[PDB]
Amino acid sequence: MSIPCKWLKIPFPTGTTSIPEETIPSAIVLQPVANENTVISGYKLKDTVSSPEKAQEVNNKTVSPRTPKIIVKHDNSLQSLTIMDIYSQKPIQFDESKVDEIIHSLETKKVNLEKAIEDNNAELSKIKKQKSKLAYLTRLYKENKENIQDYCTLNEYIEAHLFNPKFLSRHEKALNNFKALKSQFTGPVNLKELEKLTDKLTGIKEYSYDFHSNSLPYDLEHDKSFRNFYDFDGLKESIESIIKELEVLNSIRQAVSDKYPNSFKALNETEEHDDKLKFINIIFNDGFSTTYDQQTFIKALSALDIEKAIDAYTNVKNKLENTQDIIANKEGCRNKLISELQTLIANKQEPYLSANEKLGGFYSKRKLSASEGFHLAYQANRRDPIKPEVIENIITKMKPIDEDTHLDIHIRPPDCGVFITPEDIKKFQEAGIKVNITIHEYKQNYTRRYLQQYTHDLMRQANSVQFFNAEDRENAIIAATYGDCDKRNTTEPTGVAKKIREVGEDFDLDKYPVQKYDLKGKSGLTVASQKL
Ligand SMILES: [Cl-]
Repeated sequence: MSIPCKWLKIPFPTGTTSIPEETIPSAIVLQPVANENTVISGYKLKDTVSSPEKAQEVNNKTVSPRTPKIIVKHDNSLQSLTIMDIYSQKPIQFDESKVDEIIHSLETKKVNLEKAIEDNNAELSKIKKQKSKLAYLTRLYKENKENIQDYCTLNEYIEAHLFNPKFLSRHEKALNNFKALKSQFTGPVNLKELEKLTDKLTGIKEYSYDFHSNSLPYDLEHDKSFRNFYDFDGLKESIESIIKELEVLNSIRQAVSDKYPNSFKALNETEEHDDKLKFINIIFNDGFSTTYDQQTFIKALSALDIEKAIDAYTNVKNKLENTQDIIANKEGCRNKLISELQTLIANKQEPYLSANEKLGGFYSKRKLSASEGFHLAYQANRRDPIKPEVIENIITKMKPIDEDTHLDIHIRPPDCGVFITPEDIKKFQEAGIKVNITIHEYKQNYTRRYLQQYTHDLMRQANSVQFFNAEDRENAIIAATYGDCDKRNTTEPTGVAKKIREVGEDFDLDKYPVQKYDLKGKSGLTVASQKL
């Protein structure tokens, strides 16, 4: 059999139908995301006893910045909206009551700050130097009178006092946005409006509220006057407290490595997370039950190279050994600080995940590339929890499976009827089916090389690959041999010469990495007539 691209002609989470009708919402959003559009989708409760926890879990697993997810109740009023911003890249879920909580905290933030404004107005104006005001207001903040810390960050405290106009604008952008979001929960769910606002919450079009720390974002690059007033010492402290946690966990790993030399090998050759955890708990109970805190023990054994983590966090703390260099941006000091912090916040794997609790989520704004936006939606589709049932149905309608059942899958991203993933292919292979990928286009995606990476993902997992065009095949083979879809990023001399000719040897081109594999040995040319 075969899966056609264009020549074409279930299922849903229990209690629901899809939005749009009869789709896999995570699959059908990929063409528009591939063209850089934010697209909402999700599931609908057909009844009123209907429990949303099944759909909500599919929404959590498949949301990305370009693919916000909604649950709609039976009356077609908005039940919950899930988003993911581009800084922390975490599912964020709103029902109407959690939106109210956010509006309320933004309100008590404003009154509790106005209160401290007056309070300090007398003594504050006795201080002439801005810096002395700062050192003073910073002392007050730490003294935490009337629990002001409950309602504002130190940066918010400082700004509201010393740059009150700027602070009031910043504050209003956040509150207006969440007022706007409240509206969307009354009446019928408005799809295109939910989309344009999501862009205003995720950071694609704007970022006015840091979900991670639930506070107002301060931009180390573009908040230029505030740069000298930014809490560099706090940040530097949290990084040092993170580094301390990382040393505890790493010394737990030493203890385990000592008492159970084989188990680090064993634990790290175990595929699934749920199986890794079972083994971690067995090691804990065998010889550390009375020694360590169990939840800390688990974090330590779950972490992926704490050495590398300790290193990356130390690297940022080192940039904080000189505040004035950062204020000055001493040869990229600040560019590098911002870049490395953004990388750390966006790491959702422990130890980073738990360490980043100590840190704010936002440091400077950034544009989401088409490539990254696509890849986050693509990964969400690879995670989709209903995708397994879909593939099962196809496999059922193929049984019996001889020891020579074949499946030919036609690929022309992103415009085919079904969106195939490497997991899909693997499931077929587990069912006894060999999978051939027929590639309709490759070189033509040179302006959107994330679709070329997607194609390598499938060609790598497939049993075999056919091309209609020799230039497609040889360029793909070259990318699978040198490790990047853009020859200008490779060691290949004509590639380097092309870089130098077009952007200069040193320019920092966008990367399209491809894990190297033997494309040549598993592919060939065919002719369309053989498919017809
Ligand atoms: Cl190409």
